[PDB]
Amino acid sequence: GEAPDHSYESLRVTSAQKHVLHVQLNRPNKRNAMNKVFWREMVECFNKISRDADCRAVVISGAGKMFTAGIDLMDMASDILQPKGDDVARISWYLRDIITRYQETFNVIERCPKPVIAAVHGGCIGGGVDLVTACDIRYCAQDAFFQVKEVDVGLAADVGTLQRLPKVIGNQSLVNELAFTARKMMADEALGSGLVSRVFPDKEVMLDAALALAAEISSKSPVAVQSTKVNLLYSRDHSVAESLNYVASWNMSMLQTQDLVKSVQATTENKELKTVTFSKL
Amino acid sequence: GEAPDHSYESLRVTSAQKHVLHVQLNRPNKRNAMNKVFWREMVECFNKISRDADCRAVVISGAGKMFTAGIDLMDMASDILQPKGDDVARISWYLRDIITRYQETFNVIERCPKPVIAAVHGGCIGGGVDLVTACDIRYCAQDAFFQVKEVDVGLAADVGTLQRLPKVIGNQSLVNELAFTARKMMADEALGSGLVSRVFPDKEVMLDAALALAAEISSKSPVAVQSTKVNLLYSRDHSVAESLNYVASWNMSMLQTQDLVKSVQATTENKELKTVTFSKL
Amino acid sequence: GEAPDHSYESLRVTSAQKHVLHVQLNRPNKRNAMNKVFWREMVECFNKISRDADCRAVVISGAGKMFTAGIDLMDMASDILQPKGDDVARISWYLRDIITRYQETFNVIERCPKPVIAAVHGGCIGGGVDLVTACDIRYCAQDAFFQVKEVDVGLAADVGTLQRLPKVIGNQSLVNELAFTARKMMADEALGSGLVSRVFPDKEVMLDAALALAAEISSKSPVAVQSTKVNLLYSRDHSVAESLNYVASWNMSMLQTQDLVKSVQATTENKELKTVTFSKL
Amino acid sequence: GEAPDHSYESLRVTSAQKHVLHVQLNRPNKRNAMNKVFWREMVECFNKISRDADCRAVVISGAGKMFTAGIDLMDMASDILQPKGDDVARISWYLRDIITRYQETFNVIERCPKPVIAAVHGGCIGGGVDLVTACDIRYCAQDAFFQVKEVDVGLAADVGTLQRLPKVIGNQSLVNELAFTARKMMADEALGSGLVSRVFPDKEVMLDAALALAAEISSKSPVAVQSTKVNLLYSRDHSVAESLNYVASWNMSMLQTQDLVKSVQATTENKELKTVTFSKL
Amino acid sequence: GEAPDHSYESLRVTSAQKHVLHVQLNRPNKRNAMNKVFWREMVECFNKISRDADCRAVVISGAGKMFTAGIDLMDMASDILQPKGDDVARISWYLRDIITRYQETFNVIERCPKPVIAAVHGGCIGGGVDLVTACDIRYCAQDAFFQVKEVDVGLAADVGTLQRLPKVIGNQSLVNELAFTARKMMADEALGSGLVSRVFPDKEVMLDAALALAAEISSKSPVAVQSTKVNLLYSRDHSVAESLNYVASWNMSMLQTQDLVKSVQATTENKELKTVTFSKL
Amino acid sequence: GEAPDHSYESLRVTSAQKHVLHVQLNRPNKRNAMNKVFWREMVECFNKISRDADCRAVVISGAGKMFTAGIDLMDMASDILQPKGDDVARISWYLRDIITRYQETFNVIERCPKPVIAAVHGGCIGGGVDLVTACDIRYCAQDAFFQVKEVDVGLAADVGTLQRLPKVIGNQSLVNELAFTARKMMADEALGSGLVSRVFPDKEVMLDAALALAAEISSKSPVAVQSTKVNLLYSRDHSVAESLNYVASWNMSMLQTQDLVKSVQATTENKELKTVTFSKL
Repeated sequence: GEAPDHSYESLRVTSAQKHVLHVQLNRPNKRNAMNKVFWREMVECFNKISRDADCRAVVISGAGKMFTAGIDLMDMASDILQPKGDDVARISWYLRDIITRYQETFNVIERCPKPVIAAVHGGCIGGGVDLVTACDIRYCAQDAFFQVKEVDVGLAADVGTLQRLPKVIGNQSLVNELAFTARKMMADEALGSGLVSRVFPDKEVMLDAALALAAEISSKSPVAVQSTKVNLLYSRDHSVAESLNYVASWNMSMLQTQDLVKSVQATTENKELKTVTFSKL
Repeated sequence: GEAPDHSYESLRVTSAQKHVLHVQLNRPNKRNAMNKVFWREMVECFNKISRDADCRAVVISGAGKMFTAGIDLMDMASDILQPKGDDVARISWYLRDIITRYQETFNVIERCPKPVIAAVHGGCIGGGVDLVTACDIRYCAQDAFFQVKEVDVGLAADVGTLQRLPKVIGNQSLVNELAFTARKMMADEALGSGLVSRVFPDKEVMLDAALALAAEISSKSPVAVQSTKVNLLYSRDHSVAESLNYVASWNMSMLQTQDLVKSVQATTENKELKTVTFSKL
Repeated sequence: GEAPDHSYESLRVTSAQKHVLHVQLNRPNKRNAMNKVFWREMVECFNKISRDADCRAVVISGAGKMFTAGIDLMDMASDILQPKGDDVARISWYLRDIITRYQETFNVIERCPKPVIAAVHGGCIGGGVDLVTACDIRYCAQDAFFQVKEVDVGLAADVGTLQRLPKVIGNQSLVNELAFTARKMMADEALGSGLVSRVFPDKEVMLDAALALAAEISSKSPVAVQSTKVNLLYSRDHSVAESLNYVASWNMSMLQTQDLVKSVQATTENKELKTVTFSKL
Repeated sequence: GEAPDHSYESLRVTSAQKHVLHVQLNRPNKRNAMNKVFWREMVECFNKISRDADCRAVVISGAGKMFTAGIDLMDMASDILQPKGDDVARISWYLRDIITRYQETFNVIERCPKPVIAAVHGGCIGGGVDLVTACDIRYCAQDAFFQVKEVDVGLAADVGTLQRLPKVIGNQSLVNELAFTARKMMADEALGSGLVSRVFPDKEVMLDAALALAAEISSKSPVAVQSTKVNLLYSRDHSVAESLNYVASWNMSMLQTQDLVKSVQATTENKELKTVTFSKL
Repeated sequence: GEAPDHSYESLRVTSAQKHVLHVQLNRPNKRNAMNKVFWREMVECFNKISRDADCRAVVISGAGKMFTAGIDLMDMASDILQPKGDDVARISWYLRDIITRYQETFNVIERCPKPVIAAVHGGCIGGGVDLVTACDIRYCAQDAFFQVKEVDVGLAADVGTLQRLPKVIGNQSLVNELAFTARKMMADEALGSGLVSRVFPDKEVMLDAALALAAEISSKSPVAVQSTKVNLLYSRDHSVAESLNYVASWNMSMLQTQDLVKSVQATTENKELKTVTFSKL
Repeated sequence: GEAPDHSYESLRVTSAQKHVLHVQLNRPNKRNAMNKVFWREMVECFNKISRDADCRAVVISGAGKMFTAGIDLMDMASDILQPKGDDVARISWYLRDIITRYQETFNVIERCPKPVIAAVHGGCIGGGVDLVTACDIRYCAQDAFFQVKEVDVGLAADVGTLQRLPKVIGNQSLVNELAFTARKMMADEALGSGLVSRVFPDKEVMLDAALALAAEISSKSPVAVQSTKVNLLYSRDHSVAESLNYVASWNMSMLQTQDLVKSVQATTENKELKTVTFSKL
């Protein structure tokens, strides 16, 4: 059961439960290696998701043994090792265009108003860290591990690892230790450092709980949920004083909604918020 | 024993020990619900505290079973559900004024140079999170729990939760999980995430230790303590390079104090810093 | 075995293993007290380290019983208690110059492209916190403890503690508790708060593992390692959107390196990255 | 004819024409010297103006020969030359409070959503520059001149001159020349540098044209006019990319207004915008 | 003679001289009114221009009597007056999407590395100001005038006028006067305020000189010209210290170009820079 | 008559009048070409000037026919055309170090608390623009002209032209026109654009008036003058709200000066400020 608007050869988007989309990497044979097709499809996929009014939560998982094997070196070797340009200056313009495009692949996850939940089972190596670091909520199984493979490949992480990983956990000493040595951080250590919110025995239990969390989010008011993410992202990049100003300007319109009337009515009564239906956003 | 300058019908400010003010929410019957009277009194109270030279530490606790029950829906329903304005644009201006005024209620806690210690016993629901997130140091009892009820009510947190909660803990995955689902985070989970500094068996033990901590702060130099908070708050909203510049400009005057002479003299000797008296600030 | 270019009376820089420099505080009799000589030598030392192409990692440890005893009050009393200037305005200019120079002592550690690893054994009091908070990776022994002694001395931390300590750990409640009360935070509590990455039984085991970590960093590509720190530091002071732009402009030149060809060649094969040699940076 | 809500002994607020308030400094004998009474009344006056729905434009002029004679040295000598505080640190806190309060006197002019028009006749010395630099539109007569007298008094401008004057004109070379030498800049030179928008033969012609400009502003949509100032002020303090984001969030509510329907209807027809009436804001 | 890749029904892009593109609004009958087709075509057109290696300069002019008549009210009335959404919150999301898309129309002009020259003849009303304010260099004829019609329509400028107009001229008093009153600013006044660089007797002379300026830009090194615009735009939105850091990171790659060798060789000799050919960028 | 502490082979610093230093480029034969010796001497010179208590104003002029001929291509060709490094990544690090050092040459002019006055006679080509754009006040003769030669050389201005020139004049259209075409802007056009403050018939009259302006600045309070520049520079890089906070923290110490007592005493009386002597700063 597809979207069915979402048809991709490297992703499988299946609508699960209600108002919940399950975006699943669909390259088990290559361990979900991020080839050239993957980068463009993610931008196309999460642009449709943002325009989708029915969708209220997004769950990102992986097929096969592991979540992802990182960047596909074979395809991306040609772009870096054989660039286009007569001299260095022309090559730098060519490379900066490629880097910017690949950064857009993970920006759309952050710019998507719907919450994104990452279900990581098995290894999450290299560029896969950027995939989960852009997600709002991160879950992992017992066998999962996170590795910043970029230094081993020979380049600094330029797709989002060095820009979001220090901003999603507080143990900055660990962040430097991981980035500089490219060592594997197991699930138990990940939970202690706050990279993930919960740890589950295996993929099946993790996936069920991740979808259950998405269903709970979809039950809430879509306006309140979407506005919460926008202000949470804005507050990260700005000071407290500016963020307080921005949320005042943002909420002066979002407060005039029928969701507020119904949610308060349900809250004052004993009815659960799952019963009350909200309009499409 | 009041201030006695602090006389309010929703707050009870009692001077405890020396140079320590115990601001206590005083609506046990309504579970310290934040009605219209509460918002204006907090601004009035913490403005006097800042002007108070004798006060050096502030402890915020609650009366009754729980710390607070969040925003009072009955009083605040009229402002949101029945706004003033001919059309949407006029309503937006009216709502933005209300939001800005309510944000000022918690800003004065942060702008107060004296350190603020939060003693949370029982539930801390909804807007009460903003009350403690603006405090410098957060304590809790074993039965305490923190809940961001705003999404359940039907609106994004626009009084300070989404602006300070991600900036007081590093586990950003938990922050998104709490905000989006509005679930209750118990005391044990709160300590692990760093929202609180200590957990105590009950309110009585927590309150005694909170006042003991405030007494220790009051023993230190008021200039050094007040300057520390100003630079700590400034460093949060600015880069390292700018903050280092600001503290150099800030300390070039605060270093010329008699406290430095006496504190060093006490430190060089065996006398405790509690013995040496400092001038009013 | 000195650098031998690094000859100082308060520091001992010994080249250990390969591409690893072991900068060691060398005043055991005074417990590594930071006198006037220490401040200027650190600036001189880490300026040479940055220009040193062979060096790829830096380890900061201490001699004697403890890592450091903080600022030397006897020498620094004259500067603060007996300043130069006819009136307050002239004194403020004189004091601001002193504060700015002492801040430069710890800035060069952060500005040094080579990673810096701190090995803390015994006490780390007062200004020593700024020494380790500027380091990328912090290790400690079982007996180590970190104390912000500045408030006890009678002044706010103006050399980097209040500016970097909140930005290296997420438990902001603890940061305020430490700064305001100047209490000692033992090694076990430090590990829980994320100030340190690992805790070792004693100095000997901690030092061996710290040098082992530095050797692992030196094995990686110097271009990738140095670029990683620059982007990690930049991402801390800037938003995600700006940092993504900066790394794109930074990596468009650093991608055109022979390290990328060799590291990928080793990664595609079974050869360890320690075998492949990289050019001096 | 007063407001009549605006009753002050140093200001005279007269309602002129319709939706236009004429705030007039009213100390001709002392040449509109800014005594202690003036500073507090301005904050009170422009807080009421912001809450005033009928007012749509504000014109600031002066009585007597000149617009203003700057700060009243006699009253303000006691605050600076005889401060309160045992030592320098206590005095610095006392002085910073005074400086911050006096800055609030001119901030409320900028924070007032209604446009403010400055009509300057005669001298505008010292702190009077901050009064006009906070205004949106500045007019002057032929005999008017602007002088930054702060350096002659012996202090740097700390009430807004050094913070807004470089941001209202582009000739930064002139700004440094004026600030450093405290020379008088006549009206003709002021027009060339862009400090004022127009120059008029005398006060009577300038005042009539200033009120005519305010009447034209009041004819426009109050929502559009008020929103324009908010975005213009925000765009000054922020980058283009952030400002474009903010105006999108601001206008998503202000676009849903009856003013847009009527203004477009008038624009499509031949009716002047002065005929169509708009609701109070 | 088209691009010929640029085929649009509202724009006419003709390749003039060498490495110069002449983008021309092509709706003379409707006075170049910006209908729905115009907004999407501009994004498509300037995306191709950026990817175009041969193009080195861009000239924007208009067909018919006037440069542009602003926004087409008839087409854009449906979007604003008849939005999509059950209540205000849904409408606000719908409107914010529309505003953001229309802002992207003018962002691509700024994000285009090639310099953009605006040739304005006849009126430039309303949204046309955003078109020229995003251009690097602005020219105008004797009969040209610039008007911010947004307030007359009934909304604040949300497409770029209020965000770039204060940042392209220094006379902030005039900017407020223009925005608040929506008056027409003739060419002579525009030159005095610095909105335009030159004024020409008519469109024919202005167009010839604008293309001559573009030819001179195309003669220079494309790497140096493109890099200059990137740093000029970055310096506008950032402080001096950050911009100096960014240009150092930007130029460390762009300095390694064959253009530097040839341009210096030509400069050392008497050969004009027009003779030396540079590689495509 | 030298400093005599300032002894350089590319600069001639002569003490003129009282508290005024006349820094003069001293390479007339090479038209004040900026060779490798020049860059390091400027950093050394303006570091001593900042530490110099007697100096209160600085005047920068040039010897020979013209102010300066820009960067010396012969010496700087080796650094750019023949860099050090095995591959591009090593070269980029080498080039970035060179660019950063050369930027420091002009930063010290801005960081010097004493005001700097530029006296430009004859041509001011290329890097000489950065020399004068870092100065507070710019004067020029009738024959002077300013040219941004960097694009003609083949590189973007990376020493300060693109970072400070847009921030010292408001005519941004002219800035893009100058940078992109590298044309010469004569003195009359420079005055109209606000790059210079005054235009004089020749060097002799310009130099006398520049020294007369410096003498007038030296007559004022050194604390007030130095503080004015610090806040003027800070206000440029920061918003109004932050700058108002910074000046409040800066002036809370600088207000407690004997200069304020004497300057007010002179101002209240008829004595000129030139008579009253102020202490060294």
